[PDB]
Amino acid sequence: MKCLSEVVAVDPSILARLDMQRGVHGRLMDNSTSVREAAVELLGRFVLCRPQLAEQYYDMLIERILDTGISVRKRVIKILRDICIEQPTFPKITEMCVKMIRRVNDEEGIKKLVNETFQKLWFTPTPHNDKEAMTRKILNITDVVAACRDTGYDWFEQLLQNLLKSEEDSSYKPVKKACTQLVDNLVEHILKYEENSGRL
DNA sequence: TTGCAGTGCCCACAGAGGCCAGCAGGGGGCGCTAGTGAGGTGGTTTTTATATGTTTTGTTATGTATTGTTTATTTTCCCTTTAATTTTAGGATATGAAAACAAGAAT
Repeated sequence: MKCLSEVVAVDPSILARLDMQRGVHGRLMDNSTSVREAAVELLGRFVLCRPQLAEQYYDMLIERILDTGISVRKRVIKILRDICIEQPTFPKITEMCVKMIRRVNDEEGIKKLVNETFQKLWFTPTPHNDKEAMTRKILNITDVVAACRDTGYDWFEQLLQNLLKSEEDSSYKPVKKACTQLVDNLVEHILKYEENSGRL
């Protein structure tokens, strides 16, 4: 599977033949970890090389996040982090962005890699320029916390405490400054909201 | 001839005015000199100015140290597979302790 995953990574225009489709699906639901990470790595390489036409299989991809393994979840986090970082405006990002913070407390290693993943993804210093990037960053955060209400809020604040404890010394306080750089901007958003109540 | 009334003449002493030396008035022209005043020349220094030597400043080139870069050998996190290692009966041992027997002792 790993080798033929490299093969289809070279040539994405083969992932239509039905018997290999049955085989890769069976290895997704095979009773072993290593085949599962090989198959999800195949699908993730297909997704990164071909952003389109894989969203029909995105439901299987997003249900492979929870696999009771160790490296399978690291691999699927890498896949979804690269999906998030390379194509914005995908219609099911924020719902996606919910599910892995639900797994931040699961293991110590996942806790780490997710923490710096989102810290590079969201909580960067962002100097005084490029207002629109900060703007739809704020928009994405609001969509995440809005989709957060049905299940529960404790996971994301636990993530916040994970970032808080991670910098026990000064270390320039990179998120911390950015933290206040967020909140007044949200106040600024409120300052420009002025009138839609779901976003409020 | 005389007395009286009136005239002539001579002198003389002031009386008068020209003559004269003496003397004082105003201004003309020269003999000579003390004392500045100014102008010109020479000396001195001095002051500006000019040129030379030394040093200071500015520019250039080389070497060392610092930061960055793709390797590159750790290294370390994560699998599937054994190699001790542990736990649970199951049988056998042992060492004890009553139990029975045999041996003094008494009645």
